[PDB]
Amino acid sequence: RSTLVHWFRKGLRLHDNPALSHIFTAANAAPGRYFVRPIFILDPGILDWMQVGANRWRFLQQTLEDLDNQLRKLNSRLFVVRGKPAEVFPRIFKSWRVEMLTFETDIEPYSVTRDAAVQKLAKAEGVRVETHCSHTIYNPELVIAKNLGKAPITYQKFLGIVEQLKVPKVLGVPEKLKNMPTPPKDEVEQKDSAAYDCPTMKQLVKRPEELGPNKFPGGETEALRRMEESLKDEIWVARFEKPNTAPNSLEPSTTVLSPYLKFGCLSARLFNQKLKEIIKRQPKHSQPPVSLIGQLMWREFYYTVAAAEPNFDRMLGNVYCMQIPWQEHPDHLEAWTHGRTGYPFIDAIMRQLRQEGWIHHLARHAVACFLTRGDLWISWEEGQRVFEQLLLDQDWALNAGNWMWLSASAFFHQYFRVYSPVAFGKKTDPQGHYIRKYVPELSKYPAGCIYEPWKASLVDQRAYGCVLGTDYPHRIVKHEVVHKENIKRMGAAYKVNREV
Ligand SMILES: Cc1cc2nc3c(=O)[nH]c(=O)nc-3n(C[C@H](O)[C@H](O)[C@H](O)COP(=O)(O)OP(=O)(O)OC[C@H]3O[C@@H](n4cnc5c(N)ncnc54)[C@H](O)[C@@H]3O)c2cc1C
Repeated sequence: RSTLVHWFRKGLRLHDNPALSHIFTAANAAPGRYFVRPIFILDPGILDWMQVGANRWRFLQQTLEDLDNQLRKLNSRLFVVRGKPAEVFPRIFKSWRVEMLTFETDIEPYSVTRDAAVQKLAKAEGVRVETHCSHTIYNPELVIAKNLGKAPITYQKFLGIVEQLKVPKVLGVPEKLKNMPTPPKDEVEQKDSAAYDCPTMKQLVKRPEELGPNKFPGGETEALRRMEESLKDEIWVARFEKPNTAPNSLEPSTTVLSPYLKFGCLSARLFNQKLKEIIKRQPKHSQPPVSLIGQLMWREFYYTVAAAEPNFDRMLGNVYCMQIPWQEHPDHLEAWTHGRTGYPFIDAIMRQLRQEGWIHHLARHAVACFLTRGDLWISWEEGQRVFEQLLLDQDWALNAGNWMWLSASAFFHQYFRVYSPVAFGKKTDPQGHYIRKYVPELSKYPAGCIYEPWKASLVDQRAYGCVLGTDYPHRIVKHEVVHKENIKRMGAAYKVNREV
């Protein structure tokens, strides 16, 4: 008796999972011949390549637990194997007598490298590998091919290409396993009945004092519930315009499906279908790029450019990226990182990020503009790294793609348009309710100066119980001065990149 193995990495769902469904149908179409091991490998190597904050660890813990629970309802279970794939797979290929290995493809460089080696090993041991592109709606390889070898670098061109592509068929959940016994304990399982159990919170989250509120629980089950909840107002869905949603509403102004789509607890292809059904029902609706389908296409767009550039997350050796002289300033980077810049709007956002792990799209605009071309002149690679740690929806391609945009390094080139850290939030939150929440030490400043507390006289600062320089920092820079200087810096950079 040989085993069929589905390998989870992303695609942490049961629904719309061709690679997992295939394993399950195979076992039921040939009962008595196959054991079924759906695994997730706790890979220590990813930590040398990416940073993970406490809140995102918790999300994953919650995801794996839900995935295990959902697998049990199909007479299976999640096997969480600790260890490196390069050492894990030779062992289990033998100990398990693995006939077939399936998994969802991924375009990230670490994934590509790791997957190539696993496929070299699988080819040696005579293991059949079947891969599926289901993490995105479109296959970046096919998009690039259709565009004659190059990723479209504008959204409109990208849209014109995928319009001509076949939308894939969205699968349901696999059928339950018919008459399958529990796989026999292997070398590891016999010395430890729990060697493959889902990790506890204690095991994954080493810094639990950094956990913020539990608002967006992980797992395919919460993902589908949140999707259904977001689709209940079909008018809000059909008339969604992303630029008109607020960054600083106390309640999220968008769906906050990003963490779910990032881990694949929600199939983007299912989400897209559910959106097409509402658009069809609602004749007055928005169109890309501002619509919600448009939002999913921004995801697809950035996955496609990133599939073409292994260096997508850095400035050097990145085909798309303007080379800019970003300066090193540790102290300003620390202040930004910890929301101690002295600009209440920026600080409020960066504290919401660190506490909760999600901030609105245009709040990320604000704080990223400030770090890079706006104000501090600090490389976008540094904002990407802080974002990588803190974001529940951390996504190699989406994080890099949007930082290059916000920094006018690629895709976006109108660097003369600069967000004001004082003015930008006022449009949607003139009372500063968002600042009061996330910068509580300013909670007693009236609207007139809560965005600019340095316009309050010292006497009033003592009356509101927050003296700048003691209870809340002074501005680490003066926006009105640095942003003008930075525009000239950006113009010089653009000139140099144009002549090379
Ligand atoms: C500096 C910066 C960094 C970012 N880093 C990430 C990141 O690491 N991971 C991430 O998922 N998004 C990232 N984004 C894009 C965007 O901010 C988030 O996708 C969005 O805030 C998620 O909230 P939502 O799910 O309510 O979005 P909605 O507006 O509800 O959109 C639904 C989905 O569409 C996709 N989407 C929406 N906007 C974008 C966009 N601009 N680019 C790409 N896909 C988009 C996401 O999958 C999102 O879940 C970043 C943007 C900026 C400016």
